[PDB]
Amino acid sequence: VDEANIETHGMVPMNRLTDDPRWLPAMSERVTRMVQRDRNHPSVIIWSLGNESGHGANHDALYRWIKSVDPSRPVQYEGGGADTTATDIICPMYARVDEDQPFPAVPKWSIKKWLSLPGETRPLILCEYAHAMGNSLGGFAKYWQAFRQYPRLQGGFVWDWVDQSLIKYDENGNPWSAYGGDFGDTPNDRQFCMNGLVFADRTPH
Amino acid sequence: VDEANIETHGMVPMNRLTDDPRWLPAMSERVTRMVQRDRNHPSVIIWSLGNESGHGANHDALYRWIKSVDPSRPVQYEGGGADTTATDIICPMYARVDEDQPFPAVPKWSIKKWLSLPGETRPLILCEYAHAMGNSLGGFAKYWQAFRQYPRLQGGFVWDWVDQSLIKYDENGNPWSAYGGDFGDTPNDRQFCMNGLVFADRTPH
Repeated sequence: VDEANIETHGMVPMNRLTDDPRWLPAMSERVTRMVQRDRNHPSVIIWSLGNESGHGANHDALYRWIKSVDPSRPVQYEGGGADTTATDIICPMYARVDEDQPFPAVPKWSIKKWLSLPGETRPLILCEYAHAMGNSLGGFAKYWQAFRQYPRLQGGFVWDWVDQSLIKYDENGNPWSAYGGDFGDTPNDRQFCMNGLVFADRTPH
Repeated sequence: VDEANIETHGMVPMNRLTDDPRWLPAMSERVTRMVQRDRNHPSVIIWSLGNESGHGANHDALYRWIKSVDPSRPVQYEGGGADTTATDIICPMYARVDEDQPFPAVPKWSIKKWLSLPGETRPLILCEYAHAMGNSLGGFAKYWQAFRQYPRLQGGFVWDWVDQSLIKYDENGNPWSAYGGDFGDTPNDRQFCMNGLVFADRTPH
């Protein structure tokens, strides 16, 4: 799944830029250059419009642009609540199997519910699920139970492959794994950089 | 829900008569006379084509006839596997909440699965569910949990209201409740006549 380099996650609201005409040139270049570059790979199955940037008109536009230019692949976008008109696939992040999380504005349904909501005909693939933050993946089996049982639950992507930790050294010259804040970077989000299935040295959790 | 007086349950296969042109006159009269009779009631919400008679061409025809003549109500039919083209409502019998029962030919999906099957857009209402045979209704809460959670699960009908037992008398002139076989009727299906929420005397289980 090949994602455009666009994430405006820290904006308030998230789509402050992606629903703003003036940034559409910037965004368009990011998307269009990506597509032109990777157009010919066979491994690339799905185009993604980016990540967590809310849902704005610029997404709708760029969705359509890709569909126009490369009709051979499907386009995915989770921002806006997984199921806006700028996605071919219902694609949500950390939606639970049997539990609805009715957030104001952008409710996050259970994946089983989501499929059946009046009008939903698309496939559902979990953009991000199962948050592997250290000692985790509890209940992982539930997802795979569901994936096998339901036809339109077509899998998903575990978050994520490898811990984003950095090596620092102690006074003896020994190396150790550093997380947010350990370089004097402040504010930071501490251990949240490490959510891998494998360690940074590619040994496995 | 007003049902036409048609059930060919004991046929082999069940639709032996209902897919046979020559019985279409008989069937049509049953349906059409019913509709003409009860057309004007406000309590009548749904027309039903009958019960457990498989799925044959005669159902398709009669479905259409009703739709033509009384477009103000919806038409329901469970035979054939709850979701044939002769029904406006996915309407199944004893489909379990979270358990698929993949029967040859006419699989009976879990109701949660059923809603989401590629192409299903209709509402789902359980023709018959929760079989109240004596000391029963175990797990009833699961249905109502589901009904409240999913938008297209719109309830169902419990099977059933009152025990079909008959009074017989002993040598002292005392009355007692009789079930299949107690009148010398053989073969019979014994206690299966009693599946009520209330007793035949309308006291409650």
